[PDB]
Order: sequence, then structure tokens, then C-alpha cells
Amino acid sequence: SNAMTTILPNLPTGQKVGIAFSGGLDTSAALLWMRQKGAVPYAYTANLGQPDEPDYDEIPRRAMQYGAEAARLVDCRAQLVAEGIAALQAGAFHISTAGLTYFNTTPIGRAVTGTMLVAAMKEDGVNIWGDGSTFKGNDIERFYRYGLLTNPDLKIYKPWLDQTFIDELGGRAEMSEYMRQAGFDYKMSAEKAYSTDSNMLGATHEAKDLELLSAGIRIVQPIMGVAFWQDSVQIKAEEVTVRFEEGQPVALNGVEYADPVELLLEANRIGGRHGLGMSDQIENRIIEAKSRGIYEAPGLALLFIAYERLVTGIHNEDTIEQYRENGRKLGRLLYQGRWFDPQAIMLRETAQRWVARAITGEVTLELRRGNDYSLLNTESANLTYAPERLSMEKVENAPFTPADRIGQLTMRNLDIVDTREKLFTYVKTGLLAPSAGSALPQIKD
Amino acid sequence: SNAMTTILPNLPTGQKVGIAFSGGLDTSAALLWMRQKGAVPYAYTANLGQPDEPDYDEIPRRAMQYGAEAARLVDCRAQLVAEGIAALQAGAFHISTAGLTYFNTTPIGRAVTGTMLVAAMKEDGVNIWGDGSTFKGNDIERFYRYGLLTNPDLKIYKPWLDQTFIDELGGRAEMSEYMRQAGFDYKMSAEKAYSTDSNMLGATHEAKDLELLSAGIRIVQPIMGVAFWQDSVQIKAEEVTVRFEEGQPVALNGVEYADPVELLLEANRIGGRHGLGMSDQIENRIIEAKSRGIYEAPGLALLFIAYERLVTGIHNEDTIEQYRENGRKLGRLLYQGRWFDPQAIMLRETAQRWVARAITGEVTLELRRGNDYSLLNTESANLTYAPERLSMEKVENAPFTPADRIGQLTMRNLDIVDTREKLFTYVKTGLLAPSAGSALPQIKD
Amino acid sequence: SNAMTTILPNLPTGQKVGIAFSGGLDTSAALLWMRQKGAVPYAYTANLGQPDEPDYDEIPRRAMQYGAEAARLVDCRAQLVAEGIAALQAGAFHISTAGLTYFNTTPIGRAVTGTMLVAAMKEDGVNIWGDGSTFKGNDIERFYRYGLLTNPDLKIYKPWLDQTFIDELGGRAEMSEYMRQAGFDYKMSAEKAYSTDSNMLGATHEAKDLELLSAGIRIVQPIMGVAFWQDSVQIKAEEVTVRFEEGQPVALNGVEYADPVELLLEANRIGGRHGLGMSDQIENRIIEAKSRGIYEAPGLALLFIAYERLVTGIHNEDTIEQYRENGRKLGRLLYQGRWFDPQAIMLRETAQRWVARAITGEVTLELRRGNDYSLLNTESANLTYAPERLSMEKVENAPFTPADRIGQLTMRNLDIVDTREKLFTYVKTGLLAPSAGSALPQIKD
Amino acid sequence: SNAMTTILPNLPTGQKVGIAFSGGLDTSAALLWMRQKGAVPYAYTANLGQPDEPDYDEIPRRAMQYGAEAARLVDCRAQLVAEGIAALQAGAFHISTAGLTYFNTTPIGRAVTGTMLVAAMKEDGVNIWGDGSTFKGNDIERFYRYGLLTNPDLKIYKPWLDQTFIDELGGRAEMSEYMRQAGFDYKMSAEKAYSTDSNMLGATHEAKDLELLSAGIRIVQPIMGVAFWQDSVQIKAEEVTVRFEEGQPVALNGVEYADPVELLLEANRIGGRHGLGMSDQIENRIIEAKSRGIYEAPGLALLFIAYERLVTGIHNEDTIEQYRENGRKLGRLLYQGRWFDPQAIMLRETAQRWVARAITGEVTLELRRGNDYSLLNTESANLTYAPERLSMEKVENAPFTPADRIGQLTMRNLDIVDTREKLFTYVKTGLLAPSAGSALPQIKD
Ligand SMILES: Nc1ncnc2c1ncn2[C@@H]1O[C@H](CO)[C@@H](O)[C@H]1O
Ligand SMILES: Nc1ncnc2c1ncn2[C@@H]1O[C@H](CO)[C@@H](O)[C@H]1O
Repeated sequence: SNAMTTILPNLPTGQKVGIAFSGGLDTSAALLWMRQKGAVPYAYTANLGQPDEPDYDEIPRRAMQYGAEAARLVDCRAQLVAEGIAALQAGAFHISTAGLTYFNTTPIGRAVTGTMLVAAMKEDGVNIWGDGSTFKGNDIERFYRYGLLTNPDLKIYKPWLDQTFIDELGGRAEMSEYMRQAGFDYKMSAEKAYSTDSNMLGATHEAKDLELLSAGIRIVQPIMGVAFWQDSVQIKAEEVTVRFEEGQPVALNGVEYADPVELLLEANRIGGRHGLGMSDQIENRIIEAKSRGIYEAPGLALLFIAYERLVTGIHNEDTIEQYRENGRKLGRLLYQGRWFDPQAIMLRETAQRWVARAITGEVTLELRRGNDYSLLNTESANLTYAPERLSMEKVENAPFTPADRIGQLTMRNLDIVDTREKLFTYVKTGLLAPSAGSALPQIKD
Repeated sequence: SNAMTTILPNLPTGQKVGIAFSGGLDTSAALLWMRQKGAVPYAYTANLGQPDEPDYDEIPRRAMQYGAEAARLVDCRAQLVAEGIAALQAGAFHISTAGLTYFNTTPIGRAVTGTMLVAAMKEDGVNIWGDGSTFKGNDIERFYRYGLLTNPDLKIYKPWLDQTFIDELGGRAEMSEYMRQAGFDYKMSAEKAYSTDSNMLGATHEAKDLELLSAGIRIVQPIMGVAFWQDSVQIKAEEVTVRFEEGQPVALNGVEYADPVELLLEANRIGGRHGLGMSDQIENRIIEAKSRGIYEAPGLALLFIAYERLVTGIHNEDTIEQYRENGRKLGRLLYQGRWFDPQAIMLRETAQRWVARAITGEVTLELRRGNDYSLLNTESANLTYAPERLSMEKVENAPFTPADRIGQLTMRNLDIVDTREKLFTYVKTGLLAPSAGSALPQIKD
Repeated sequence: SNAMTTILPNLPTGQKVGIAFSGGLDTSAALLWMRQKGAVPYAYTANLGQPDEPDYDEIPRRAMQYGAEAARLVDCRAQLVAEGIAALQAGAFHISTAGLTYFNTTPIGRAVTGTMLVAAMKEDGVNIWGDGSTFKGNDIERFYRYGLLTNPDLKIYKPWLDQTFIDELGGRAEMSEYMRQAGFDYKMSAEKAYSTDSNMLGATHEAKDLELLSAGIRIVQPIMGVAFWQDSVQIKAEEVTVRFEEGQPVALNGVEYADPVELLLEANRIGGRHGLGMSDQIENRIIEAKSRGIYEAPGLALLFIAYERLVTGIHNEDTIEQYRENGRKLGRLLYQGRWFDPQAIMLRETAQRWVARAITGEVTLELRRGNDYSLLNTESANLTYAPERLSMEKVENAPFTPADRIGQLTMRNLDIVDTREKLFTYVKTGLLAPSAGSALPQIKD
Repeated sequence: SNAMTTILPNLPTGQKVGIAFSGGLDTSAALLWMRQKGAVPYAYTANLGQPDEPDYDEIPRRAMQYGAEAARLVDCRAQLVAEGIAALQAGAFHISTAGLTYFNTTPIGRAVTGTMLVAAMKEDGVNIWGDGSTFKGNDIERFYRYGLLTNPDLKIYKPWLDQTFIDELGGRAEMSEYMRQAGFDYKMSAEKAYSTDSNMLGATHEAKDLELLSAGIRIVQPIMGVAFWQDSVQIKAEEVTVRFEEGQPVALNGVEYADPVELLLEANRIGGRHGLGMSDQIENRIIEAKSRGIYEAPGLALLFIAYERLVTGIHNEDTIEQYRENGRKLGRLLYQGRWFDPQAIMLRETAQRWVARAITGEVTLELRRGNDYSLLNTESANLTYAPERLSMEKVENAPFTPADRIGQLTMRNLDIVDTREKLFTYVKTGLLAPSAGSALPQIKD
């Protein structure tokens, strides 16, 4: 080991140690433990607009009760929405099943907190991050990378590498006990059949009973919308308009939003009433092993429909093709924690400039249950869709004549003959089966 | 002009002329007109398992009443399903809107009839095809290519290039009159606000009122399913199991199908009861102008869900990535009429072999209305999804340790520093905006 | 036909007609003919820095002798070099044979003259271009597109569609005669075994004897360099330094160039003395038929070596991969005449910004004959190549330890087992042949 | 730590340990040391047709002198050539500088020895490989993967993790001393300013003085060819013919080769006399850090020219595009040690079937010095290059007319107008700079 080794396996006694303080059991016990053992902890709670968080202000207050040197709320909502919109603009979603898309809400979230919490730590003179992200997940890598990109002098302390931490804490029962012995009644929540990670872009549910592919969405109580699959849940058809100005979502139902955070919060409400955007995916972790999740993203799903519809009516085939190619590649880079790397920047800026800036328009749709919806109208001054330009009603307005089309067809013949000749060559070399045959099963070569 | 000139602008009097005889007004009047003018027409009606065709046998019988020299039914169902399954296996679908996919059912249909009807014509000594496909659509090019690939000596007569055809026929009122004057009361079907093309893979609706983006699925009476968007339409939730064996769909609801045509007919019934698979798309025609359609494909949509789900649980990330890249490229080639060209064969065979052959398994789902469904179970002996291999419960079974993961992280540092340095270089050259700023809007460079 | 039909098949008598006046036989005879027949011709001669053009000023003077209403020289050199540099920066070259690259000098040239000559015509109130580009080449399409993009009201008159032009002119002997009968002794050049098209980016040789693949570079007298393959040609080894600043070539042999045109002219001289950059290619024309050429581009070949070398020492693997992917796609768009279309802009700007702006450095090489050269040095403050950062000499400076690498390897096991299991599955389904076998040829399944 | 832990940090005393015995100082001392310490070593020497190996038979004989339990020569030449030919067919080369290509000869070599030596070990009941491949290179990962794919029960002992090995051996002086103390005067070869790895596909030189980019090919004494850059080296121009049959190289200079190993040995001799194929590359290692090499591959370079030339004359543009796209992706997978993984198989088989099987023909060239050569002839019954099919000499043979081409142009107008309108939209949103300007530098927005 040396001075520039990033990972610290032992608690840095007497030093300032930053903690991404969500206020759950793990971070609460860790913070208390770090103080007890001699470190000086600084708590940073990310305000991510979590749909299941009732009161962010209460969290720093508990950090101080547990002995934090300082505790603050870092507002990450604006950035989260801006990165979410950038991902949307670039179609940066690589996880999908028969078209149903996962909007990479977890990786976007990590890109935001990994950079913003480390920067907040740096401003307070905190160059050590006591990051509990586990050895078997994706976040250990994402946070490692985002952290070091933000603060080159960052050291990362991994408590689970410290035998004293493993012995005194460990499982949830031991951590819950450690809290109680220090005089803090940690209000243990009612246990669920899965784990949840959330932010205002979306929520992901996985692990525990969701590890079995025989279980699924039926066991999930959604936190950003209703259980649309249950008959007792009454959902009436609802018309919605979504308006974009140069790629930025600016209005919902004719109401203009100067604040994009407020706009996404309203998109979330609209999609949420219908259960729009939920999916079930098997994803490939960074370590090359699969995991399974149930996902929610009602607001982004709503915006995705409108943005895509406009893209298909505004951009040419090659542009749409590059957009989709770039997006799948960018999605994977995002998932790996490389959202700010040069290769990702290239893909991202290309979409923000040449694809998104032309997207000025409005899409009208009807939402019913889950992903059942209908398109009602699509409007844009930038549309290239124009059946009137294809009108052959008058000879004076027709773009081309029947004779012109025949001329175009004649240009295909040379390559057609080349292809037919390839087919015959492929039969002779045994790659393709001959055209003609027998009326009964036949003997092969 | 030249002996190898494909297009004939004049009726070839006294010669054998093939007609793709659907039996609608256009082909009925054309066939009668061609006979009256001296040509010898041969009618070929493609049995495509059309969902709106009540009796295929009656069509050749009418061709003979109109003076056809001969009239045959060419059974294209087996081939249509085989090509549909190949497309499915290769994810050869390039037209989509926010994930909702068009299954290229029209282009697959043309690849089958364009080759099979021309081959049937050749057997009867017919080397001229009186093809009415219009000068402004995609099919004129698709049929031109498929036809010439099948029969190098094929000539194509386009009635609309013949001034005598334009003068005597033309609009539907003139054709309907021509029928009546020849003693045939052509029972014209009730007029619709759109045109429909169909086969057992799917149905497409476009033109007329569907040209307006302010109109949509609401004006369409579906022919392969119910009007799922109307509240008065009662749809009961339904559980379905779909089983694949080495990429081929072999069973539905535990019932094994030796005949793939019968299997797709049942898949169509199941999906049809729910309205599964309908979408609204703006597509890019071969001529680089956009058109709009409302699409149906209930059976293929059902199979796509199952196939995709299995692919995500069986194949590694690079394999899935190549599969999807190849599919979007292949979809476009298919749409262009290049399904049998070498570049298409490459993409297609790759999927049929290395992607599809590993797809042995069964997916269980619940269908509700439209594209609202839930996954209930996923089973396969070929799954690489395996949370038990990730289990750290025993030291003797864990694939890696916490210390091993730290080792992996340390391997990232060199490139992380390179990326951070790129970011600083990009700020200096003015490509990226600086990190730090002011509390109020600031003057830029 | 209608008012917005671009192509005019008849000479527009009494109207202003622009001619891209190169001053060769075709344009000289056409200009004279157009005046004689009543049109009012305006001549525009592109100054392209042609290596075989001794005096551009003399050309407009001849246009006026032939009866041009006006004649001017449009300087296209600055733009030609800027577009050439942009292509270079984006590696926009899709035609190559075993790595030997064609720098798309003809298509770049057409993008420049097609836009610039049409703009010059517009400023003089000339909205008709009498473009002689032939019906069987690529340029007819390129000029059509570039012209209409530049001037939406442009009409293009194609003399070869005019029966009066075909009758009075036609072959070279007839045109040469037409000149003589009008009192102009057109000084007919000594005939060559091939046709040449050139500009300061490069020169292309094709047609006539070069149509035979049994002929090649041996019959070509190069115009931008020496015949390096001939023993009588003495070529001494020469050291050269090429320096870039943020992607722009700025110095050669320590001499800084404020004018990029002068820099390329010197690069051409340096590469030309050695015959650097020549190649033999079979390309695919827009009409899907092949053509063959012998190419020269000594200056661009020199710059390409230096730029590429720097790219490989500065950018990460993913960045280089996107750069090369984008370049091959962009090259094809360029060749089609779509250099200014949105899909091309995307690819081009991406390279100019994220790839090229980091390319600040200097490459030293030794040129011998043809493409035989050696790299002597590569320097750049932006290099990520840094063997000293990989030095394990001191424990205090090593980036990772041996134990760290072992940790990284353990992360591969799960996918390795999945791959081995796929291999066994592929043998069972018959896709792959088993590993073990017999000592003699064996019977198959 | 775990029964399936691959890496062994301690010498397995009393157990059978396989050693890839090249017979250099490192493997000689290691083998002797392992025996002395109680292990039972089995030596396997790969016959790779190394250009610098004078006598393979002498190596096993020395292994036995040093105390090997058994020592065998495993003939890897046939497989090496077959994998080399497969790579060639698929253009699986991703490392290049201005077109000059590195033929991935080291990674191909590792794929062959990593699998073949492990299989040979298994036959002898040896399930432990004492692999000295270092902690900072690529081969540690390649061998790890190839080994485990071949033998799932393989354990890999890394001597450098054993403190007893580090203490007693270590540097070359210590190993050379250990040999002498055991009674073996190891005749150390003359020291070089770089390290070399070789096989009959090619040779790579790197490390030591080649780490400096100010040094290069000038300090290398080539082992597969002459020092073509030195004037004193006399090289006579030489004509060569290379013939392929369905993608397999079968003849050189009219002499047919039934044995591909013999064919490559002759190709190596021909290219070697000229120094054909040498290059200087900066590559990206698996660990995301760069390294520099000087490479030789005269035989493969010769075959690459012929294969590529034939590909350009036989295959259509889309086919060539897919071929090159697939190749760059496959090259990277090959470099990573994933040559036998599913995603690599897909790319590889596609080329072997649809690209290579059509490559039947012969290319004639003249080789001079280094990469300076000329193409003299290209012949193939499969060529699609055919200027006679483009001949407009007779009206009865012309594929299209001038009027037909005009028809084709008219089909471009709609998209041209869409693109022009995009350009105006991009100026309005500030993405593109306006067309018109001032005669002097102007104030911007
Ligand atoms: N036409 C296309 N060609 C290749 N890849 C495409 C295309 N369209 C979209 N993609 C996407 O490219 C991704 C990776 O490049 C794939 O996941 C695929 O979905
Ligand atoms: N890694 C890669 N994957 C795919 N295509 C690539 C890669 N590198 C370069 N290319 C280029 O992409 C082009 C078209 O996309 C091909 O002509 C090919 O040369």
C-alpha cells in the first residue's frame, strides 16, 4: 500500500469521514460506530425527491443525535431531473424486454449523488468517504469512479473490510442492537418481501422474494403509482397533453412549468394514477452475473412516449437510427458508472444537440391501466410528416410522376442480378438449400 | 427499349399475364379488362390466412367468371409463419415508438407473395406479371426485387402506365361501372375511413382519415382483436403459457403444436381477445417520406414477449447487444425488400443459430387490455440467471470475496485519472463549462 | 411537369444559365452552344488548387471569348482545405484495401463546388445551372443535392436531355469540330490511357485502360508526386515533423503556418517527393455497381499518419472505437452527397469536438518510397501513454499490486462457467463440433 | 479459501504441476525450483513454428535434465494457422494506425496455447498449471480464461505470489545463479533493448527501450524479415501471386499447397524478404492503460492484401460494411481473451460463411521495401466488378437510360427540402452559424 491507494481498510481515527447519510439502519449504526471508535463523521443526506420519504429535514437532526460533527441536506433534485432529461433526450436505455423499457433511474441517481455528495464533502474539508456500498453490487464501482472524478484526493473507507466493524456490527439484528445499547430506539420498519431503492426519476424493487422468477409484480406495492393490475383499483381513462420546447419538457395539460423539478413531479402524478411505466427486467450487472427487478418510472414513461412520438415525426431514418444506436451504447456506459467519461459525453451531446433541439411540439394521449394507452394527436411545426406533399391530386403539385418511379426502379437491376447470382453461388458451395425439391422428405448431400 | 427492360407500359395482347388476384374491385376489374383487350390472364390468389377473408375458394371461381384462363390458390401460410418466426428470432423490427413495436408484417408478407406468386406463374409458363402496386408506395419496389430474384426473365406490366387503362378504368366509380356493363354486379363492401392490408402475422391500417395525426386508433375497427380502448368491451384477465424449444414456438397453454401455422392461429386468438400488440407508428418509406399506420399483430406480440424474456435470462450482455444491433439493421433491410440479399442473410442466420437455438423454456403471463400485461413466471434449463451462484452464505461456495472486489476497483484508477484529466482539458479548450460558479447568474467567456 | 420540377430537358432560351466552367472541351463547347442557341451563359470557374492547372486566370478570359455574359473565378481553396481537415478529423474514409485508404477527395471536392458555385450563381441572379455531369456517374446526384440545398429555387438544365444538343454535339470529335466551325482552335491535349479528376486534396485516375484489373498504377503518371515504383526515380530518406494544435495542422518541419491552404500545399510537396499515399481501389458507386481507381493524396496521407498516431496515444479504447465507427459511416454519407445532412453533421461534429480538440502534439517520421515510412517520435502533453505510471519499481508508486490483479481475475469466473456451459449446449444441439474425436477421419451425425 | 478458488498462492508440494516450458531462463529456473521444493513438474513446450527457434526437440531434453517428471512437445502449428486464417477471414484486427494493421498475432497465439497446453496437461492427469504470466500484462487474464474453459477443474499456481519463490529467485541474476548452483551452466543469450514474443503468425517487440516513443523500429533487429529501412540492405522487386479457394489460401506463385502450415511458411518467406507488414502501434491493454509495440507479420500481411482486394471486387457495399464492423468488434474480443465466447463465435462464423466462401480468386502484386507494394492483377469468377454491364454502347444492352436517371433524382426532392429546412432550424436555435456574413471579422450572438 501507498499514500495514493484509494481504499482504506481501517477506520481513520481522529480524521474527518463523510457518510452518505440516508438515515436507514446501516448508515445510522455506522455513523454512531465511527464516532464511538474515534473518527469525526460528517453526514450528507441527498434530497432526491424520494416518493417514500416523508421528511428530509428530520434526517440530519438524527445524525447529530448520533454524534455527527455536522449534518446537512444536499439538494440533488434539480441535477437528478437535468440528468434524467439528458438520458431521455439520448434514449440512453439499454435494458428492455419486448420494448418495455427500464429508464436507468438507479444509475442516473448514483451519477448525481456520487458526484454531488463528494463535492459537498470536499467543501467542508472532508477527503474520506466512509461508503458502505457492498462488495457484490454495482454501486461500489459507480461510487468509486464518480468519487475519484470529483475529488482526486478522495480516499474511500470500506467498513466491511475492518474486522472490528464486522465483529461489532454485521447483520441487521446486530446493528439494531448496537443502536439500542447506545440509547437509540431505532424504529424498525415492517419487513417487506423485497428491497427498494428510489428517487424522483423512478423506484426499483429487487432481492428477497423477487429473486424467484415465479414471483413478480403481483407481490409489489408500488410507491409511485397504484396497483393497476388489481380490479378493486378503479382507474378511469384520462386525456393528457405533453409539450416540449427544443427537447426540454415545458408543459403538461396546457400548464407551463418554469421549474423542471415541478414538471416531473406532476408527470409522476399523472402517470402514477394509471400505473404507467412499470416493468419486470433481468439485467446484467457489471460483474457479469444477472439480477432481477420490478421497476417504476411513471413520469419518465409519460415523457418518453411524447418525445419518441415527436422524434418519429420530425427526424429522418438515418438520424433515428443513429439516435437509437447511440442510446443503447450510452445506456450501458451509464450503467457501468461511466456517464461522465469522454465516450459517454460524445453520445450524450450528439443527442442533446442534433436530435433534441428540433423536438418542439405537443403529443396528446389517453392513459388507461398500466402500459395500455392511446395516441390522440401529435403536433409540431418541425414535423417532416406531411401527406399533403405526397398528394398527386394535381399534376402541378405532385413531387414525382409514375414515369419517374419507373426510372428509379431501373437503377436497382444491376445489384439485383448480383444478388441472384450470389444465391446460386451459395447453393453450389452448400451454404443454402436449393429452391426446388421433392414432394416427400428427401436425401441430402 | 431493351430486351431486358423489366417494365412494360402497354398491355401485352395475346400473351399470358399473371395477376395477384385478391378479388377486390381493382384486381377484378383489371382482370376483366385485360381479357377484353386481348391478354390471357392467369389469376393467383395467395392464401395468407387473412383474418378478414371468409372463403378463399370463392375467389378463383370469380376470376374464372371474369374470363381468367386459369385461377389458382397458392398456399403461402407455412412460409409466412416460417419467415415471421425467423424475423422474431432475429428481433428484425426497426419501427417502434417508446418501445411499442411494429412487427414488419407487411414487408414479411411481400417477401413471401413476391417470391411465391412469381414462382407459381413461372410453373405455368407465365413470365409477365400485371402488378397494380402503385407508383408512390413501397410495394412497387419490393415486388420488383422479389420478382426478379425469383424469375430473371420476369417482365412487369404496370396498367397505370397504359393510357387506355387510365381512360377506361381509373377511379373506383369507373371500375365499378365497367363491371356492371360487362354483366357482373360487383357487390362493393361498406367503405371505411382507412385502407387495410392483412395476413395472419398482422394487419396494417393507413391512408384516408388516418393521414391526419389528429385521428388515430379510435377510428379503427380491429380485425384481429377487440376494441380494447372502449369501456363497453368486456375483457377478462387471462393467464397464458408460451413454450419454446430451440427458438421455435412449440406450445401454448400446455398444448403442443406440431403445425406452426396452427400455433400462430391460436396465439392470434389469445392475444386478440385482449387487443395485445396494437400500435400507432410514423414510418419512413423507401422514398424518404413518412407515412402513418395503426397496426395489429396479437400472436406475434405474444410470442415476442416470451422470446425476449427468455433471451434476457439466457444470453450474456454482449450477445444481447449484438442481437439487438443486428435486428434493427435487419428490420430496415426487410422493409426495403432486401430480406433475401446477402447482407440480410448474414444477420438472419446469426440470430437463428447463436441466439435462438439456446431459447428453450416457458414464460407465463397475464393479459388484460391492450398492451397491459404482467409476467408471472419464467423457466428454462438454459437460464444463466442464478442468484444461488451469487450466494455468499458459505465460504466454500462464494465465487468471490470482499477483498477480491477491492482488487478489481484498484484496476480502474489509471483510466479514472485519464478521464479526470480529459475533463480539465475540455474545460480549458471551452468544450465543457467549469464545475464551480457563482450564487447568481454569471458572465460567461 | 410543373414549376417546381428541378430538371429542365430543354435549353431555356433568353434566360441566365450558370456553367461550372472548368474550361475543358465539354464546358467550352457547351457554353458556346448555349450562347448560339439563345441562352445567356454565366461562367464560374472553381479555383481548387488543381495540381495540373497552370493558370486559372486564363479560363474566364476564354469563357468571354466564347460569348459568356460574365465569367469569374470562385476561390474554393480555403473551403476545400477546411472540409478536408474536417474529414480527416472524423476519419471519414470508407474506401480502403488492406488498410490503404482513399481520402474521399472527389466527394469532398463536389461538396465544396456544388455549394459554392451555386451560391455564386445566386448572387448574380442566376437560378439555372446547365450541369453536364453524366447520367451514369455519382456527380449527377451529388450536384443535384448540394445545389438544391444551397438554392431552393435552383433549376438544373441537363444538355444531354436536349435532342438538339445530342445532335449538334455528342462525342469529343463532334464538340472539337463545333469549336473549330465557330472559329476557335481548341488545343486538343495528348490523349491518356485514363481520365483524371483533381484538386489540392487529391487526384483520382480511372476509366479507359484502368477499367481492366490487369492494368494498374504502372500506367499512371502521377500529378501530385513522383513515380516512386520506378528505379530511375531517386528518392532519399527524409525526416519530417508534423505538428497539430487542438486538431488543426499548424506546422511542418518546425515552420508554423497561419494559412492552412499553404500548409496543405507544403504537405503535398513533402509527401509528393516520396509518392506517399497512392492506392488502387474498387469502390461502390451510388447506383450499386463497382468502379476502379488509382488515387493520389500525398498531403492528406502525411497528415493522417500524424493525426492517427496522436489519437492512439491520447484517447481511450471506447473513444477510438466510436471515432472509427463514426468515420466509416460518415465516409459513406459523404460519398452519397449527404455531407451537409443532419445524420452527417452529428458524426462530423462529434469528432471535431471530442476527438480532435485533444490532438495537440507532434509526430516525427521518415519517408522513403510510396507507403514505406517509419515513425521516429511522438510527443504530446495530452498523451495518456505513460509507462512510468505502470512502473512497479517502488511499492510507494505502483498503481496496483499482484494480489489486486488476482482479485480482478476472480470476478471473471461466473461468466466463464456460463460460456463453457454454452459451448457444451452448442455441441448437443449440433451447432459446434465436439472437442474429442478419432485419429483418422470420422463418421458424422 | 474455497474448493473452486482458481489461484494457488503456494507451491503444491507432492502434486503434479504443469509448466508451459519455453526453455528460457524464467521457465528453466522455475522448473528446477519447483522440483527442488517437492512439486512434480510436467513440461509442455508449444511448437508454434517460432521464427527464432532453431531446435524444438532440444527443449524437452533440458526439462528432463532439470528434473521434470515428463516433458513433451505439443504441436500447435496447424491450429495456430487455422485460427490465424479465421481471424483473417473475419478481418478481426482492431489495432491500426493510419490503416497499418496489427494482426493480433499475440492474442491468437494465446488462444491456441492456452487451450492446447491445458488439454495436454489434462490428458496426463495434470490439473495445476504453474503459469508465470505477470500481474501487469494481458496474458494472465487470457490464460486464466482459456484454461478454465478447457478444464473446469484447473487450478493456477502463480510463483510470484509465493514469498519463498520471490526470495530465492526474483531477478534474472538470481535465477541465473540458482541454475549455476544446481550444476547447470545456463548459456544466457545476448541481451536486447526490448522483449520479443513470437510464433509463425507474427512477432511482437516491446518493453525496455521501446517504452520510449522517441525510440522505435530503428532499434529492432527483425526476426521474420530484413531491416528494410537500412539502405545497405539490398531488396529486389518481386512479383507474387496469391490464390484463394472459398476463403482458404491454397496457392502461392502457382504452386498449390495441400498443407496450410507450409503455405504460411512460404508466405512468411516471401513477405520477409521485403519486410512487408511491420508496424508501430500504441495499444490499449485489458487493464485500460496503454503499451507500445513494434510488430512483424509478413505472411499474414501478404494474405491480407489479396483477401481484401478480392473482398472489394466480390461483395456489395452493405456486406463489406458489416464485415468491417464485425471485424473491429471481434478483434477487441480476441484481444480480451474471449475468442471462444458466444459473442465472438457469432461474428467469426458470419465471416467464415457469408464473406469468405465467395472469395475464390487470385491477386498478383509486386513487393518492394516494407509496406511499399503495387497491385498488378485481380482475377475471380465471383467478381461483381464488371464495367461491361455498365456499357451504354448498344441500346439493347444498356441497364438504364439517361431519362431513367432523371427519374431517380426526382425521388430525392422531398428529403432534400426536409434537410434544407433542418439547416434553417439549426441556425435559428444557434447550433449552426449563418451562411451569409461580412467582408471583415464580425460580432457574433
Ligand atoms: N440500425 C441499427 N444498427 C445497429 N444497432 C442499432 C440500430 N438501431 C438501434 N441499434 C442499437 O445499437 C445498440 C448497440 O450499438 C443495440 O443495443 C441496438 O438496440
Ligand atoms: N468496434 C467496432 N464495431 C463496429 N464497427 C466498427 C468498429 N470499429 C470500426 N468500425 C467501423 O464501423 C463501420 C460502419 O459502422 C465499418 O465500416 C467499420 O470499419
